[PDB]
Amino acid sequence: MELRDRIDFLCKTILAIKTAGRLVLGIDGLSRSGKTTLANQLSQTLREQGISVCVFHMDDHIVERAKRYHTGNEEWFEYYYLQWDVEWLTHQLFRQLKASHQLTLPFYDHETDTHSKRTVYLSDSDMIMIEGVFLQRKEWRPFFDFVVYLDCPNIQKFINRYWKAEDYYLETEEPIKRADVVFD
Ligand SMILES: [Ca+2]
Repeated sequence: MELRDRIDFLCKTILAIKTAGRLVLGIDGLSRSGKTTLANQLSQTLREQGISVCVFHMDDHIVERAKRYHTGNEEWFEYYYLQWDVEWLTHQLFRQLKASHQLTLPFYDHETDTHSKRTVYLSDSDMIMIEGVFLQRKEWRPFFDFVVYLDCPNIQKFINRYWKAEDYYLETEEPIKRADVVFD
């Protein structure tokens, strides 16, 4: 259609990047921007081009409700700073992307609000693709070779948690300016 052509163009762009070992790609975008769908379709297209791709979804690696809700802090702060154990992920995931053979991480089950340890093999992957919100925070940035920012255009609660956190991210980290490519 049209989105199909854009995804193909992104794939072409990615296949043109100079590689030196595993290529770490990031798909950064706000909540409900289609990042997850883009990541899956893109990885699929790459595999058909002969590229072995390992995919990570950051929403799988958040903390339990008790640690990101009713903490007493404003919701934007809970969402941006507490929802992810940034330091643990830096140590156990991001720093390991380039050379680790495999990773065993706690995967969050949103329905049961529990975690289970599952293993992901990196082994001979040609590329590692990570999609999620706030991917370009200072702690994780150094570990991405290429980042695409997906730019997309009760209410009070949504504003409190999502809108304010997003505004904080945009103003403090300038993800749109930092991105290697902006998928509009
Ligand atoms: Ca393999």
